[PDB]
Amino acid sequence: KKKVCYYYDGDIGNYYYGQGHPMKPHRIRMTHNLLLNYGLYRKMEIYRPHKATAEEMTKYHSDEYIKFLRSIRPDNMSEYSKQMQRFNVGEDCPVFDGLFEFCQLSTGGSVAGAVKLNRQQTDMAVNWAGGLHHAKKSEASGFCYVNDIVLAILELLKYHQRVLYIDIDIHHGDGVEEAFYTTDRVMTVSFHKYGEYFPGTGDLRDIGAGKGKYYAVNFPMRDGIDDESYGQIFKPIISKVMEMYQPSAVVLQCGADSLSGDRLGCFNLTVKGHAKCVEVVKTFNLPLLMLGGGGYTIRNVARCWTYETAVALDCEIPNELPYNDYFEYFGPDFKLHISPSNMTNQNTPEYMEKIKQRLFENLRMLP
Amino acid sequence: GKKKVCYYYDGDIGNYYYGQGHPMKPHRIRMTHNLLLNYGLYRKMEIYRPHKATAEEMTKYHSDEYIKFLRSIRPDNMSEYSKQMQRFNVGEDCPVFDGLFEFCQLSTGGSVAGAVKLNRQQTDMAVNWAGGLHHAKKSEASGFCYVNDIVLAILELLKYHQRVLYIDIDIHHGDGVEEAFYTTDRVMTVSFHKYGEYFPGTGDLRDIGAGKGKYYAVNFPMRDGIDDESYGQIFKPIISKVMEMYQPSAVVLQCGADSLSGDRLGCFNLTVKGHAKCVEVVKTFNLPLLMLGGGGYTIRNVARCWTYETAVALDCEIPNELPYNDYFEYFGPDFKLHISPSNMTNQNTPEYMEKIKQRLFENLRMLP
Amino acid sequence: KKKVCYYYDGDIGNYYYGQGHPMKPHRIRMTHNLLLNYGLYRKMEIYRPHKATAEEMTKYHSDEYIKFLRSIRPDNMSEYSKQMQRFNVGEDCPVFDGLFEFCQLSTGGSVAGAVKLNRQQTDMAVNWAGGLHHAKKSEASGFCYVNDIVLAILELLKYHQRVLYIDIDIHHGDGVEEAFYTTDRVMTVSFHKYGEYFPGTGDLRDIGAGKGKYYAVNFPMRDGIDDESYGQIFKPIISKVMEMYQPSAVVLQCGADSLSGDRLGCFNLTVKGHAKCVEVVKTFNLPLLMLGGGGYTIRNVARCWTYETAVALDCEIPNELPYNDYFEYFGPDFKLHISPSNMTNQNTPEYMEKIKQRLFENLRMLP
Ligand SMILES: [Ca+2]
Ligand SMILES: [Ca+2]
Ligand SMILES: [Ca+2]
Ligand SMILES: [Ca+2]
Ligand SMILES: [Ca+2]
Ligand SMILES: [Ca+2]
Ligand SMILES: [Zn+2]
Ligand SMILES: [Zn+2]
Ligand SMILES: [Zn+2]
Repeated sequence: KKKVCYYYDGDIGNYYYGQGHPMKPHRIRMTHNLLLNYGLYRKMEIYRPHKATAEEMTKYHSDEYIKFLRSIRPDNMSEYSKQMQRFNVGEDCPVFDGLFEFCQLSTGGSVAGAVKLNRQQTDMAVNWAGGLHHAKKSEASGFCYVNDIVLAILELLKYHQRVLYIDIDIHHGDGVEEAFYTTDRVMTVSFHKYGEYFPGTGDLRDIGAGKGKYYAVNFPMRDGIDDESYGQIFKPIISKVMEMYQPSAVVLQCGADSLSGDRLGCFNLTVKGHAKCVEVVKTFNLPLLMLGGGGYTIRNVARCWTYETAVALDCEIPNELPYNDYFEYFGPDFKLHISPSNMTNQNTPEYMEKIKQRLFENLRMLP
Repeated sequence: GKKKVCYYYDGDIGNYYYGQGHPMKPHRIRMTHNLLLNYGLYRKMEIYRPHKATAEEMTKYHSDEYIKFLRSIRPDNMSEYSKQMQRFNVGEDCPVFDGLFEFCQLSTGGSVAGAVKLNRQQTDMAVNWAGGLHHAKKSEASGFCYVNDIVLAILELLKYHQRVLYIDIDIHHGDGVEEAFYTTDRVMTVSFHKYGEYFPGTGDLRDIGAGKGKYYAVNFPMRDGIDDESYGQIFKPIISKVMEMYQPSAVVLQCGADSLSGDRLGCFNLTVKGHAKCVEVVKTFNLPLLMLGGGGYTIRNVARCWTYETAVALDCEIPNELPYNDYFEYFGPDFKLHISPSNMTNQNTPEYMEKIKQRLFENLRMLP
Repeated sequence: KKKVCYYYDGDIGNYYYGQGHPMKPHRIRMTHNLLLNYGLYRKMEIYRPHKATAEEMTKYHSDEYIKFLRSIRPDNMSEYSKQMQRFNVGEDCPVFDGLFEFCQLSTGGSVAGAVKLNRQQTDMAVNWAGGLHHAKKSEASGFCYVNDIVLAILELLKYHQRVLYIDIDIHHGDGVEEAFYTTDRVMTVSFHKYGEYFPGTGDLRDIGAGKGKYYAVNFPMRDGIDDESYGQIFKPIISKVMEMYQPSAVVLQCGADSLSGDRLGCFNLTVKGHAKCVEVVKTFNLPLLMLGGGGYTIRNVARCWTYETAVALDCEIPNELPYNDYFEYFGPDFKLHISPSNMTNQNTPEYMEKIKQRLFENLRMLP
């Protein structure tokens, strides 16, 4: 069947955002340990990504911002207060030990993955430490400092005329959208919570500009969407995008903060419902880069990305979790799949149908 | 909802003549007025005649020596003032004409009277199309402008308002206003203008203010041929962010019509609807607003533009079919209010516009 | 630090070859404006070239040809139809307004630079308006009218016994190679596309004649050479030449039509890979005259010669372009450095090594 390359650096789990910060890079090491215990390592090639250089990052980001990220340290923040304000670093995007190397490792895997797809050495590349969709050319945002997605897409664009980016993180992928907002060579499609919610962008009316008009697609949702409502909008929209846009490569950001029970998210998807998106994208048989993203209930991120790796591999894995280094975290059930909550779905059928119809109208405006 | 609008007009303004072949025609203000009367917009607004601003008023900004020269110089005594004419940059672009000082007094009186009415909360909006003379400097004429009514009106506003936002959509850089306020944070100046080998030569986006004023000057340099779509996609986002970060309590909008398609001196491609979208954007913030004229050299389009911007200020839909008026033949061959863009190339790519916007947003982050 | 002087005349960008003609002197004005906005003027001496006189030009070119260039105008062309034919002016080398002054300004910067180098007033001289390597003794060729390189080298040869000429334009530098083909006082080294390509000369087997046998070196290449491949043969070739020939002055023609994406060329070098050539030549610490040459995607010509000027000054400059008078021409990315394309490199590793080995054989035949 299909070949799968997978990127993991065993140091990624050691980076620490600071006491009380919801972002926990350990979740990637948990993910990896669970998947190795299911035996999915016998079925894919595992590579340690090279660290992305600062020069590689300045393909998109400004030199002064990258020089700042490379220079700032917890003990020198006082000498950089004007730069912190300029680049939005210090609060929600804190300065921690090893910040710059954390950026190099996350970016390294995404770019390596793109390179391996360009060379046709693989069908699918996976980098769960990637997916940092909020970072901007000269600004950190939303816990993200360097936009690994944009840099991987710039690499795909050397060999692919049209690239399709799909984003199922609960948040609008605003950094990626902004990077490509005036081009038709990248189509961005984001499903997200919208309305008094971070980052504030991703309105139905934001459809791109210039040559990029109609090549940005946003599906704004309210709280509580569930597996059935979501899957009934995802498949028809992505089907129509594939038909109208005909991309030659696809990048899928699989942020797990859209899962029921997420610490910061308000959606009601299960692991099966989230992974249904992966299965759908796979049926189009295009070179695929699968990336991580948000996810704050870390036992549920590990289950989500494990199951999505198995989907990538076309492997049915048992519901009963194998023994692993983090086994106790998954109690008291020790199952792979999760139950939705009883939260109210605030997306009415009329609302969902009205949005879908507008997006179909916009997709009909493509060449 | 709908605002009180006070409108300033002196029926004498149209008689001032810059001289043979000079492209500034104050007659365009009389055309604008006549067109708006004929659409019936006078029923909806209060029409006031500006006072003649005095030397006391003008020297709140300009030098006593400059304003004394302006009060003294005449076509008949020019030959005695050859030296001073050089010093104050009067005599070529900024000619000596009969009634020069009175034209300055009338232009200025409407802007300053409007600022007073706003300060007193007697109106939500004040309009002076004879104003907007943004190039004049503290001791020098420039770019057809002699007295900076804008700087004087902003000084009047600053008596009651801690922060004033100035927005300039004339095709030229609003350099006299920027220079006056370059070292203060109490006026933020935002100019969109053609930049590169074009008058007055200033307004690089790297000019951002200085001292307490650093970050409170915003310049958006553009190339030839900009059109409604391109302009409208950067103006609303920049103005929204400026409003968010600076939180002004009054606004002054210079609406120079030399940014329209077909302008004799300008090289942009905006329609009357594209230019007026700026007024509509600024209005949505519901702040006391002084709307001023500025350049504009194809006079039939100037009258169209300012008539429509008045109707916008009034929330009043006017028909595209122009009513009969005293200047009706100047609006041929179509006799419509709206204009079409030309086929000129837009040298401002959508990437260039987003890139400049992104660079100015980085500077707006530096506001406290 | 080695001293750099740089020549530019502000009128150069106004000369126009005519509608549809690919050579655009405006590229020189774009280059100048980018390096002014990078701040590099602070670090070099900038001079306006003199207009070279007919006396200077006839140090090489025939009196009759220079007299014709001085005379010919769009409004008297009808009267000169036979001379146009004889001197090959009027087609790919059009008659245009101010032709002769264009020639004078380009030549004046190269000869003036060589005079500064001979007087030991500078270590490096740069003239991006120069590098017109196809012009012949009595005829125009390849958009070139007056061979400023040959005249500069004749200036250098007043003070220097041996001068090395290196040419990294994609075309063989035939006018220079021909001028010196029978002398050992100039060694000419050209790397160029060869095989049914302009100007048709520059075979590996063309090695000089008479006293100049072995003092012409040609490295013929195929489409798609990349930075990796070019740099692996340029350094060893140039090092061996320097060891065996021991020049006391170097002239480097930096034609940018060897860059990826050129409108007329077929190579895949980036600005970094092209500028590595300048870095290598600089390590020998010889008086160096750096000249322009072809280049037809003018945004990338401006990037390349700006970055090469920075290299001459030993100054790294940021990838983020500064605002400048032509900033819109550098979209969509507004970065200094460019990416290679996915074009196939037709130069195999074995081909490169085999040709390298053949040239190393010829080089071993020097004293
Ligand atoms: Ca999303
Ligand atoms: Ca797009
Ligand atoms: Ca302006
Ligand atoms: Ca200011
Ligand atoms: Ca060559
Ligand atoms: Ca020789
Ligand atoms: Zn998220
Ligand atoms: Zn103007
Ligand atoms: Zn060439």
